[PDB]
Amino acid sequence: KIHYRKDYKPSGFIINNVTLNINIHDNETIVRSVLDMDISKHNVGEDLVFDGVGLKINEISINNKKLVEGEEYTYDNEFLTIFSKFVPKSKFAFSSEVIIHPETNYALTGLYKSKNIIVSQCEATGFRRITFFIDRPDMMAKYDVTVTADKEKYPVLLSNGDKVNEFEIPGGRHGARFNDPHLKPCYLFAVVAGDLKHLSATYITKYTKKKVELYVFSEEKYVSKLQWALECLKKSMAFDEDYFGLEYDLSRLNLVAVSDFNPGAMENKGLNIFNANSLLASKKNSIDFSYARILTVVGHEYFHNYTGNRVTLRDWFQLTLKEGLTVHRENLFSEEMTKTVTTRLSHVDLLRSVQFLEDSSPLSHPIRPESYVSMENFYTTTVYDKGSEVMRMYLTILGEEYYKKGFDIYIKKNDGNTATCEDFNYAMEQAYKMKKADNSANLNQYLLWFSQSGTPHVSFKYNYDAEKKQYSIHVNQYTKPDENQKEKKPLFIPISVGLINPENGKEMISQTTLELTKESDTFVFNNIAVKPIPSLFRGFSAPVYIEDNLTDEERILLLKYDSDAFVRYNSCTNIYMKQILMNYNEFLKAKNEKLESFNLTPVNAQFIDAIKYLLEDPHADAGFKSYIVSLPQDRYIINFVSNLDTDVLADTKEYIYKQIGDKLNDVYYKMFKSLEAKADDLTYFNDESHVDFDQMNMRTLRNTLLSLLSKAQYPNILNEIIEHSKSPYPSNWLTSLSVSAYFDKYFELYDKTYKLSKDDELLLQEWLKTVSRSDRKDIYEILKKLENEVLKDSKNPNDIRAVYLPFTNNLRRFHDISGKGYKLIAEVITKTDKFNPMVATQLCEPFKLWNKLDTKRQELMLNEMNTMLQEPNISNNLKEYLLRLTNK
Ligand SMILES: NC(=[NH2+])NCCC[C@H](N)C(=O)O
Ligand SMILES: [Mg+2]
Ligand SMILES: [Zn+2]
Repeated sequence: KIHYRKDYKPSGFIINNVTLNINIHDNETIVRSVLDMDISKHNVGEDLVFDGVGLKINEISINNKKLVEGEEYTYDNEFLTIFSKFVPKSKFAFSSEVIIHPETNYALTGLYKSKNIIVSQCEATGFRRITFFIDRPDMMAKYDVTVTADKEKYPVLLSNGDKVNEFEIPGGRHGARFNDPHLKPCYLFAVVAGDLKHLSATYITKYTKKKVELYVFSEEKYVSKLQWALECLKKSMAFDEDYFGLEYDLSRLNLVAVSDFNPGAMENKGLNIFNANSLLASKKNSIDFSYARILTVVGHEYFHNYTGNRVTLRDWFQLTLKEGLTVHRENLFSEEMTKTVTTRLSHVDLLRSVQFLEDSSPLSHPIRPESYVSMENFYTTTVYDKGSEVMRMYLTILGEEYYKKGFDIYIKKNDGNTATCEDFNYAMEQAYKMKKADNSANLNQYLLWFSQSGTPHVSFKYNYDAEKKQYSIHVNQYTKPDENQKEKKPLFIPISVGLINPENGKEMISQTTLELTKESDTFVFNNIAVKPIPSLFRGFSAPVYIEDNLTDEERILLLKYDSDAFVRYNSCTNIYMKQILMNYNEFLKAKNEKLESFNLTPVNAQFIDAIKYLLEDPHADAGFKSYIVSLPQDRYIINFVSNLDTDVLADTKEYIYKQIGDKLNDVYYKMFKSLEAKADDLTYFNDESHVDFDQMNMRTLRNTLLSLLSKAQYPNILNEIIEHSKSPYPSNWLTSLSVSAYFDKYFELYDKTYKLSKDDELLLQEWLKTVSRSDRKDIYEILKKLENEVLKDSKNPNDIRAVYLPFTNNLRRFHDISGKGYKLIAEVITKTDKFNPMVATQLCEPFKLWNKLDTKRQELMLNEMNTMLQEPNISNNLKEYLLRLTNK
């Protein structure tokens, strides 16, 4: 059954209070539930229908009167229908006792066992797997939750909000009772039972001076990995205070790491639950990236407390309202915390590769979809990441002071309520009127960012009149029609711009934002003393394809002299893309025409010089440098190529890297050696409260250079690889594994890094990813080895994703023209779907680009997807996904 956005209608029922008793035993969990309910003003005498999936009914009652199956109710394992003539016409209690089995719940939705922890995950529709409910986010209620369990196995019992009681129960059990005073949707319900250890701290809110207890929890083995998360939480709270004026609203906030988790984390009120890989780190047992990830995910979940929890969703179509906005808030936070331009660049990199691919695929949707079958399929980079760019554009358009004003209005007006995207636009519109000093100004056109799918293309033409000192920028926008809209409309696109004097490299104007609201416009600048080079979409100011129509000479000048990190990075990207497209077509023609000989265009020599120039500048960001010596992502490139022959693209990238290395490899080696002391310095190695993001960037750079030098078989590089493997930083010694792929020492380092990894669950998963990603001719045999020796029969999403996903990025081998990469992943998807549909769909990622490949590869991918579609008992989740991806 399809849900349509336009069909939204309030429930004919109200649920005011939920009182739960959750009694956990080894071989069953019993859930007793009383809902204090009422008839809404929208009620039209309908049956009372509860969602309830996979529940075993012991009893149901209305008002102390037992209801009888086949007489008063029916239940079909998805819906409990109570016939209207038995439903009261005023306030009443509904109560039920059901049996569930977390110990056999491998889908990790509802209540499940993760190792030795019992934990819930209810977003989006998991609560119906715990007990009967009207399981939709506009049914808000207050929760009174008792959990009971064996004391010895489950000494720590948690649910949302204030703990009001703990008590002994005969038989060696105990119970804990919680009251959450805040109205919430059921998706924000959580419970946890485990032998948990913690770190804690106290935080005093900035304005009202509330004392808040902060606890972070994990299994005993990993308690020493909790400290950075606790520091990140404090940073998050301070930031929401300082930037947004927002204070936490409960006496206690708990974060809990679990080993088996589908998402990254979950913002349950007062009880945030994390994938361990996004909560736990230590410097001896985690890669550098873990520290940024944890800062990101802790901040994200914390910021949900307002954007998601205190203001929640009217319906699931509004998902981007909490996810887009929360990602945006986390981006501001992370950028402020890390103080490196690579934070913003990394987000742009992900948008323009993964999200752009999505937006040009058959899966393309607007950030607010018009329909769904399974909401699970819309936790997408479109909803999260394009969402965040749409939320960011408000700040770009309004500026900080007015943005904060509009956000305040949003919070003030909707606090304690459900909300829609229109509510957020309305608030921003008020700030807009205030800023334009004009009560007739409006953001009606802005709404198109929510409803219209596809990436806009913004293109540029220029005129300089030297006599008048007058510069003109003519801008055009175009969105390609697709299955969502036959006719696309012009968006409100803010374009942040500067102008660079190419003669001296200086800024010629104060940075300004051009507001393009039409299909095209011409913006004219007076008193421009020399012909400038434009610096366009600074900070990446809108989520668009940029066609700068600049020469490579001009891009090089921007790369060298522009102040904006994005424009420099993008100028580099465009130079690479021109070269890739040229060399790709040259190889392609030679192949197609079976030429005995042909020419390749060399890489621009002034560009190579500019790379040298930047690398040798010790004041330039090391993270930025690592971007400039790397070609654009395959998934970014594919947006510019029809009928992509992956082997030809692989040859193209190889040729380009070789041409650059022939000039730069000695410089690369020099830098690798000179960066070492600063990069690998052990300051803070024992301090999980301090992270030097600049130093981490230096390590990234060194590892990037080592990778380039290894691929090139630079003289005696193996010696440096071996030495690198003895570093205390896992980022280094895991790099040494993957760069050794090109040498006979690979399996030696394979074994060594395994032994270093095998005793830490999360580090082992990093090791798995490193092997999966290894550039090996025998990679298929290696995957089999991983299957038989390490992964075996694991149902842990982290393990499965670690083994297979990174491999699918192997341009040469995953896309083997035999189709054996496709067949391998399809088999895994089908196997996984039998116990965890959510993860099965995630594993489909590689197929998203099927219709962009050459005809043979298209056919092979299509064959595998149609095969998956034919599997008996295929989940709704996977079926919906694959039917959409294959155009029906
Ligand atoms: N169906 C899902 N994938 N749910 C994941 C929920 C993640 C959580 N709402 C967050 O983004 O912080
Ligand atoms: Mg069941
Ligand atoms: Zn979120």
